[PDB]
Amino acid sequence: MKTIFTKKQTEELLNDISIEKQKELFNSMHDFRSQHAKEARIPGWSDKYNKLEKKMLSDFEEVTGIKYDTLESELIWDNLSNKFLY
Ligand SMILES: [Zn+2]
Repeated sequence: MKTIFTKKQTEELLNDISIEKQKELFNSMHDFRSQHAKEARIPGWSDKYNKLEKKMLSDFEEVTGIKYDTLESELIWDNLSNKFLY
């Protein structure tokens, strides 16, 4: 679904935020997404999962200044994962 910012706006933001801050956000997204993959198809959400989720949300807001939402986060993830290698 359409995101709160355009695709072009999101690209241009990621041409402005520093590479080190982008990498920070990539790593916290990567850690969350990996844990989500382990728990996606089974009951419950572990305390570890919740901890990683909360970290990701906090880093998202710190690095981007954008109120967290799942769709704009996805669009940012796709851009970050294209650039960075865990
Ligand atoms: Zn689950």
